[PDB]
Amino acid sequence: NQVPKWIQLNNEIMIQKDGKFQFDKDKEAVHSYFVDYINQNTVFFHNLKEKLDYLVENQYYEEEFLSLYSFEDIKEVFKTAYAKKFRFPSFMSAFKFYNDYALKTNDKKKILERYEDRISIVALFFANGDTEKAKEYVNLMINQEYQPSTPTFLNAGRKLVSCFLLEVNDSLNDISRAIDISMQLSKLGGGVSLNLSKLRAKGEAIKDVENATKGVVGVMKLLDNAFRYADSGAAYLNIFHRDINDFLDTKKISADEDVRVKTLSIGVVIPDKFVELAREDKAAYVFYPHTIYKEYGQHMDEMDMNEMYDKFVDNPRVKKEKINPRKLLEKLAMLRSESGYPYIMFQDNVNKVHANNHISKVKFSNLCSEVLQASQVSSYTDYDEEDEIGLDISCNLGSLNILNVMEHKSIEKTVKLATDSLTHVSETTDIRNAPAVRRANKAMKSIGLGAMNLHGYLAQNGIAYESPEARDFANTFFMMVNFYSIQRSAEIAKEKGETFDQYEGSTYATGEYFDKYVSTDFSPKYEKIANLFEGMHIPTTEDWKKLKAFVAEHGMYHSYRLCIAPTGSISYVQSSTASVMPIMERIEERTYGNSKTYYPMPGLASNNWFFYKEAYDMDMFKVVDMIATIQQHIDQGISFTLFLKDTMTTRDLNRIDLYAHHRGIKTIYYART
Amino acid sequence: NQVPKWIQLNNEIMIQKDGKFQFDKDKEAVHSYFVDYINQNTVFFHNLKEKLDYLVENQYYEEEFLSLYSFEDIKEVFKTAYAKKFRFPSFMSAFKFYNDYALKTNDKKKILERYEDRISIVALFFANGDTEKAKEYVNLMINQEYQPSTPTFLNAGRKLVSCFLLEVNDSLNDISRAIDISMQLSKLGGGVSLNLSKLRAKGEAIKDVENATKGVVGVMKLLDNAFRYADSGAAYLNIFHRDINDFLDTKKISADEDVRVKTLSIGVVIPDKFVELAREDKAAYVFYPHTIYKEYGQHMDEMDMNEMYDKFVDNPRVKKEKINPRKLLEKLAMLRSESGYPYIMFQDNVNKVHANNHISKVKFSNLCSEVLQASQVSSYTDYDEEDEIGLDISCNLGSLNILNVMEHKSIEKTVKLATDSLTHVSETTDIRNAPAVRRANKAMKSIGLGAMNLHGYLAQNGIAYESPEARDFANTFFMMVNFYSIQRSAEIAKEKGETFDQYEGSTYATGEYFDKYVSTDFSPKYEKIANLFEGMHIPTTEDWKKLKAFVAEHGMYHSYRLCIAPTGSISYVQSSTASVMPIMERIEERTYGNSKTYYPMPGLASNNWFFYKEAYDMDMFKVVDMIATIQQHIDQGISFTLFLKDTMTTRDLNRIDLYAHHRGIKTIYYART
Ligand SMILES: Nc1ncnc2c1ncn2[C@H]1C[C@H](O)[C@@H](COP(=O)(O)OP(=O)(O)OP(=O)(O)O)O1
Ligand SMILES: Nc1ncnc2c1ncn2[C@H]1C[C@H](O)[C@@H](COP(=O)(O)OP(=O)(O)OP(=O)(O)O)O1
Ligand SMILES: Nc1ncnc2c1ncn2[C@H]1C[C@H](O)[C@@H](COP(=O)(O)OP(=O)(O)OP(=O)(O)O)O1
Ligand SMILES: Nc1ncnc2c1ncn2[C@H]1C[C@H](O)[C@@H](COP(=O)(O)OP(=O)(O)OP(=O)(O)O)O1
Repeated sequence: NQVPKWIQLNNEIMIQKDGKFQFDKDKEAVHSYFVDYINQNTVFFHNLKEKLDYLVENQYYEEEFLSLYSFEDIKEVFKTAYAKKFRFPSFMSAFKFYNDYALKTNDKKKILERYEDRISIVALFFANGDTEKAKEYVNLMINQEYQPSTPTFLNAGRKLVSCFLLEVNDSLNDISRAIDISMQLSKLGGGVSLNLSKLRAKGEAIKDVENATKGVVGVMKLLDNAFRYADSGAAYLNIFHRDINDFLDTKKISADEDVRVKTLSIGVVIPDKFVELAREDKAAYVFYPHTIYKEYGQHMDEMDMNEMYDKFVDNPRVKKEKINPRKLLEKLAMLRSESGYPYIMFQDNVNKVHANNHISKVKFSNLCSEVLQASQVSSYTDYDEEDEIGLDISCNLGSLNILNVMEHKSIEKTVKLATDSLTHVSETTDIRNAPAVRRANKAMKSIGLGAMNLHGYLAQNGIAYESPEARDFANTFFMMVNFYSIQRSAEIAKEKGETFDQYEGSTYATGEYFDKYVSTDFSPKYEKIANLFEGMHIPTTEDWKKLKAFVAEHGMYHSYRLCIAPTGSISYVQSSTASVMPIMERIEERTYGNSKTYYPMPGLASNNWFFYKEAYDMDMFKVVDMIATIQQHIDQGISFTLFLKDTMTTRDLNRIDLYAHHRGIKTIYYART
Repeated sequence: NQVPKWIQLNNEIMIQKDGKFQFDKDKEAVHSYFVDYINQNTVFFHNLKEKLDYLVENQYYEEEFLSLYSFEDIKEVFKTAYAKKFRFPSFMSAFKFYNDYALKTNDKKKILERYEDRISIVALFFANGDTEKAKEYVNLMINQEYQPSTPTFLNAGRKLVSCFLLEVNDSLNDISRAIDISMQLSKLGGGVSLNLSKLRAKGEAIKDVENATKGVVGVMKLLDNAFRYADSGAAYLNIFHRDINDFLDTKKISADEDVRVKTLSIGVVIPDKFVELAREDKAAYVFYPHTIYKEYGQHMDEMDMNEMYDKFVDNPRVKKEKINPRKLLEKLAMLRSESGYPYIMFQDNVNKVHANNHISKVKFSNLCSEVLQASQVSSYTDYDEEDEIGLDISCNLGSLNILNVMEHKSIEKTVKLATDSLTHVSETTDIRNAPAVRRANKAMKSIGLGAMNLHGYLAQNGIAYESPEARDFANTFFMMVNFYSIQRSAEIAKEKGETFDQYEGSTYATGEYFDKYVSTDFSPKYEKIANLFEGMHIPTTEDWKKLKAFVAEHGMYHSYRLCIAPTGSISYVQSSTASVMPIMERIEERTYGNSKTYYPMPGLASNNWFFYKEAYDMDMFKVVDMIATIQQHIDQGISFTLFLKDTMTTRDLNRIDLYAHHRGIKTIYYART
């Protein structure tokens, strides 16, 4: 029943040594725990050969790509990994890896993989034939310069994507098909979310008899019950609906029998017409999209509301409903101050930067609230009858370290290796239930790249998070990685000799995304910011001009390359801080079980004490200015989590919303307290 | 609560497959148990260096002789051991080694040493400076051609002898000193036994007042109580004592309050005078050794009974006691049929072959009943007063395989390596409580060498144990190992340039032990026996003549070289049968715990089924003839365990005793039932 030594060492960290903390007690809490637990619970082997034979015979890996190398090359990459002798600085480093991310035994009572082993296997999977590229993947990974996504780093050749975005058409067979597809993907752990802007409203005529539609809320109840059969999902709605108030009745603070959501996150996508109508404080008009489909031929989200609003107003066919949009703004701010629900997307601001607007307009995002692509709704008829194959969205993840890239300065080769690995993931992944997402991943070849450790690295350098220096740092750095990513995508579309589909209507084929970058040089205007960027060439606008000429020469390979997700589940094993969102506490405190670990921030001392600020005590306006500074280079959206408190008010949240709509911010996340 | 797989596989061995047993179910009972238990409970290491650093820092070994080699040489002998990849054929092989003989952790919940590791460490300890000799020790050990003794193989350089033989003088200070010395050695696990032939009888005058001695039985009670303070011991008595009947009252079948022995084994050493007096069926005379000491000046066992018996008879000074020795023979046979107690030694028959009879006569042996050397009783006065340092006996152990030597045919180099290792053990061992045994081990330099797997190897070749072929086999083989052992001892006394002490009065300095061997060639008289010995030169009498000339040239190093002990505790890990005693069962059956292992004999099939006979169904006369055939080459005694039954009678046991006295048999062991 006795607490072991390393847990007591972690308890000893919080002992006030002259007003500070016993940080080095972590290390023994590392070092004893390696000795007393890790090295005493590992399965013994006599060599590498019998170890690999045990891995083969005990049915733990796909043996094919493992047999794409010799045993000597496998031992070479293993010796290369073990030549690091990686010394974990954090208790949570080993305390999450060998606890969760490491592949253990079948009874899960001993250790199988080491920290080098999983990384080397993932490197052999990413390289898939080459030994030296796998060693480069190791050097990108064993120095923690890159970290792949959670199922990607988890089940590389074992027994894959957490981003899925679909639509729904207005037929019962479509409803059953979508229910089936969500149940198919729910067992695979992928993040599946949708949007319901193409369904008929409550109390409408179902094709023969008047006043027959039970409403969308029954379908939401059905999907909420359907998600109770697996381990989660989400759905959206365009704002100009009569049941949009009922869309606010979903996440009601009085949890009803008739409305009881537990899994489906909601998010209201607001075009500029609604903030236009609420800004003038004039009464607005939502409509019936089935009457719109019966009158004009298309759904309401098929057309822009700013054009066709008065065209719906004067036309007597589509039935009206008149409300106050300012009261809806008040109730939205009220629900956001209650919880932080729902999400808000400025889809016109998304299309204001969207390169593939020639295909469609983005009208929704994921649960991770980051991916913004084009889409097409399918249509499913009966079983004997033939159906349709629309367009879908699937964007893989995987982050890098700002700190390790900025210290090791292999940034272009980092872009090379990360792009090749994400290309390999997009190539290998296949879906055999809904062929629409299969066709979409086959057609778009879309990837998503992000990064972490912004506040911890820059605050570790002695730079405030609320500095314009850090904003210019993000500006120049993401200009450089934008240069390298577009350079790599154009090189890859050259080397393949082939680009993604509908590349010609995008801004890359016309060079319009580079039109911002052929002028307006984002060279560092601050001295410490430039000195951090010293040691490497900063690409100017002429480099962007040659990049534009090379893109117009061949083409670009990925319709999207970048997304930013809250990838906080891997910061501990990356021995690093979170993503570009600033930290909340200098010391995380957890009760693991029968214990209290006290994990401080990595690099926490008294010099960066006030550089490691608190998220409850920051100006959010400088944060969204930084968000816009980063969004100057990101194609897709960024999951900006709002860091708020309980004492704030709804009208200041409204001012934040007007400020973000003024900044052209794409999406927002659930708020803090 | 479920029985694991390998135990069920061992249970599957006894399943009657067409009247036989499922022998190969052992192997999976090996092989799964290696997989499911052994390789899952070993402490992980990254290399050899950190493993040795853990062994150093965790205080597991004497680091000095380990630092007498480079890390590369240690890795060379480790690679040499692991290049064997020794495949255990028996369940009891791993089931005793990694259970008991392997050094485990401090909490004893994981494995530290491997099967190669302990052997290689023992080899480095035996070599103590040389790498190649340690590899030769490995090849002698990893092929199971030699096995050292239990503490020697156990604690080689860790945190030593099981043979100790002392005497007692007739003073209270001597009694307290001997009690102290036995208590000193009892905590060290050594086998300590004594003899009480120099104490005054019961009811005698203690130096001033008549009828004051409480008797020897109180001292035996005291030693029995004293052995209750540690984890065992023994004591003897010469037969011509008045309390010798009381010596039979010790192991009384009615366990008394007043006599309650639980640890002290007894054994009556019978000279030829007693079998002379019992043979003629005439009344015999025991005496009072204190009156003998007061009259003639010496104890009774100082002089021969055959000479001085009538000189004690006609002298009126020494008080007589007249008994029937045939009734004592009857009661001795009765107690031997009850249990098997006590032991019987024909000390005149021992001195009939004893080379160092110029020193003294052997009057006692150990609990292992094998070692027969010369001795001198000490005398201890008061604490301020000065004492005496007599002579003692300490003979180390360690056996070899008849099977592996007879198959690998490195018999002379086996003698070389075994003699050098036993020399190293005798050099390193030191005692710091009783300096008499320290002086005795420093002076005699006496070793003991034995062997095992006689019945199993020869019966595995298709030879009956009750054959004269096997007797001639033992004759020729032990002639050859006698040749090689005397050759090695003479070579060693040449290389040192120095022999043991009082070598000149021994028969080796006069060549009288070779006088039996300069004639009477022990070449094999049987064809299969010779064909087993074919492939190597058999030394004739001329080789013994050159050996005699080389011994007379320099000298011999060890006063004794050979002893045979029941070393059955290591046959399982040696994957072999017992010593030269024949087997009792073809299949040992044990209930380990919550289980029933069924370990057959190694090599048990239907062809050697009737070669693997049963010890209850053999002629003991052929066995003692084989014993005499072996004793034709052994210097010391051999622990011949009597294999008897319940249905036999005491008079046949008497005929066995007369037959063994006719054969010149030195000692006998406790009998079977
Ligand atoms: N931070 C850590 N990261 C990885 N392994 C560790 C860490 N801390 C302790 N250990 C491991 C390595 C060893 O197997 C054991 C502790 O030995 P350690 O001294 O840390 O390594 P080492 O063997 O390279 O150095 P040394 O030769 O001084 O013992 O547990
Ligand atoms: N009995 C019903 N109760 C509730 N909803 C129904 C019922 N029958 C059909 N629906 C729902 C599910 C459909 O998405 C929606 C439209 O009805 P359905 O007849 O299936 O579409 P449809 O393809 O034949 O053409 P239309 O859109 O004109 O109705 O109403
Ligand atoms: N009799 C045995 N003696 C020693 N080790 C054994 C024995 N039986 C099984 N094992 C050990 C060796 C391995 O670590 C594991 C079982 O693998 P095993 O097949 O026996 O050895 P191996 O690796 O040399 O052959 P293979 O390449 O065919 O697997 O447990
Ligand atoms: N009070 C006693 N009770 C029992 N035994 C005793 C007693 N005193 C002495 N002894 C025993 C232990 C001795 O071994 C033995 C001889 O007595 P002790 O006086 O100690 O010997 P000693 O060396 O003085 O010469 P001696 O042999 O003539 O007696 O008798």
